[PDB]
Amino acid sequence: LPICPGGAARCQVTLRDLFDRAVVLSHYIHNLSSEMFSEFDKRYTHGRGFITKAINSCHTSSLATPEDKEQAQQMNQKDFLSLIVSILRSWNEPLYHLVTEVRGMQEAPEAILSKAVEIEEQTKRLLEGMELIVSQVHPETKENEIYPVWSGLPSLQMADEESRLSAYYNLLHCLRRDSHKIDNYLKLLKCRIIHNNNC
Repeated sequence: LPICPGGAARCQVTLRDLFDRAVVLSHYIHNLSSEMFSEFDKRYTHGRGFITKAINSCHTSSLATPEDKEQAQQMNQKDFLSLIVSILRSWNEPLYHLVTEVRGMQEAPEAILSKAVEIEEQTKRLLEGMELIVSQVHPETKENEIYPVWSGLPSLQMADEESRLSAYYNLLHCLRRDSHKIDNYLKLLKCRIIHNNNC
């Protein structure tokens, strides 16, 4: 039978194809959060002396994510698919503010904005790759897209460089580690998604 009868805008998609793109797409955000934050850390917090505190609030940490690889094996449930959606959506808002404040930042107008505008867009792409993957791996899932909330950056007019820096230091830094976590799950899921030998 024809792969795509006539011409459907939706047409059919191979779970492996989108999953493979979603697995690699997660690495792209890693570079964005890594370089986008590093360009900021070395620009506004260049050896500031106060950003050396081990700070990793990570609002998504509250999500029921796997504590370690051993627990992830113990999980083996739809929670993995739900956790990815919660993490990617949780950063959809925080990235919006980073782009708005950076857009008006004379010190960071297009430099950091270039990564901030593309980092918020790729994060949503993983969402679609995941929503079809979760809907294909677990057809029972009707529409699961619950994510944490946001309680940081109460006011973005903080002109203080030391205070405002914390505003993005907490977000951009956790944005990187979390982007890796979202990327890590696609790698583990690959083991039972396309090839038994992987991860």
